[PDB]
Amino acid sequence: VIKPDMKIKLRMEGAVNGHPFAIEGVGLGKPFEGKQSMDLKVKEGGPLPFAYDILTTVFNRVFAKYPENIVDYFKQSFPEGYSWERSMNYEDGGICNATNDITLDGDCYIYEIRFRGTNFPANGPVMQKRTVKWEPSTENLYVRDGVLKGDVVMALSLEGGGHYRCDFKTTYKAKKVVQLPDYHFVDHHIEIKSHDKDYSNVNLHEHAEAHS
Amino acid sequence: VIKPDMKIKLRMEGAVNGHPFAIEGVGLGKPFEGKQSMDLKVKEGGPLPFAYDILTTVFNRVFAKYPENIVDYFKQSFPEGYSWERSMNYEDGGICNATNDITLDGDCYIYEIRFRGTNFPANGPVMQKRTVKWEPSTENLYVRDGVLKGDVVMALSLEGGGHYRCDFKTTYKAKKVVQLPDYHFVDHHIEIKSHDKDYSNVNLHEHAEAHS
Repeated sequence: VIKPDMKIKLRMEGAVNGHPFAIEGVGLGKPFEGKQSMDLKVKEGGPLPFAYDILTTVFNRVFAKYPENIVDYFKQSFPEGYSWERSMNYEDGGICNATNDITLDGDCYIYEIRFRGTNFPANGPVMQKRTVKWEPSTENLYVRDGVLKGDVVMALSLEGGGHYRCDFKTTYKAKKVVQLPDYHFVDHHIEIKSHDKDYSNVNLHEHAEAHS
Repeated sequence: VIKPDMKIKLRMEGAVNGHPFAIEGVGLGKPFEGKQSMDLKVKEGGPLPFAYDILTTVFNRVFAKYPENIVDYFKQSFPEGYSWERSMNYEDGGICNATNDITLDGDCYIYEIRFRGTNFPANGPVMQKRTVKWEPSTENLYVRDGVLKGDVVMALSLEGGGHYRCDFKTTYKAKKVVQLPDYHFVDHHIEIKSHDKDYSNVNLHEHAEAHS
């Protein structure tokens, strides 16, 4: 079912520290090349009063270059698809949780996303848009209880150097039964290439490769 | 000061779940190639009644292949050296803590190591030597408060497949003032190549490369 050039459509609904918001987005990528890009416009809750960066990792590992010798959990799950659930555990106590349900409408991936975050201090980097980018990461994927877990060490670089540590725990549930892979890694680079003054419109990229 | 072929000597003193023990070791490696190996004999507390694997990551990132474009925190710190301190946070509640003070006696690294672990359940993988190996990892190193932090997602593979998650947090303190590097990664493979029946004698390897 997977095609070399696939499309993306997505709505996210959420709220951070009590501020509700909604974001929709459109994009494209190459599942076999692990690269993807998308435009995202804030449709409600604009202007967002928190660092947009906390959102970007939520905006589909079908977009990761898997090699011949490693089992592709995600590409196997289609056309029915898969969901995932992720805790995001920033070191200043702030906590984000998010789910995405992913279905395939022909040649276009549809993401359904609920997002919610809280307990971010008012002086903190998230509440004062002092975050710059996500450093690159290496996700560690392993099987548990017949689903696939992905934990990863994440860091936001901040204004003035320095870094803001966040701990990711993801669980991926294929809707149908697919073949399960051994412990492996997925390299990530995630970038906001372009964006308008208050992040209403945002151009987001992520490049990703699997290995062992 | 660093030489292409350097030697290693080490004593570890510790105790896990109340069982005291002592281990000494001798070895060699190539600091610029990131590879190293050592023989380790249990000198006290034999036979150990817990998975030896919890120890191996404690048995010197001077042994990591750093490239030209990345600042080598560790190789800079010599001949005076550096210490490090690490929490090790196994998901079944068991907790290991360890420090190593590293000095250079001519052409031979000397490790001074205190080790201590507790709260491992009796039915658990550590207490029933059901651990097999450490999966490979990618350490994420970043500067904080003028020292160097290294956090990494770690997993033990178990008997019957499955994996046993542990969270590493390390702090590295150069004894003298050295130049500090940007956020980067260090790939690790760590293996027990050979060992006798009850791990009194153990041949330990680790291969490691830095990048960005």
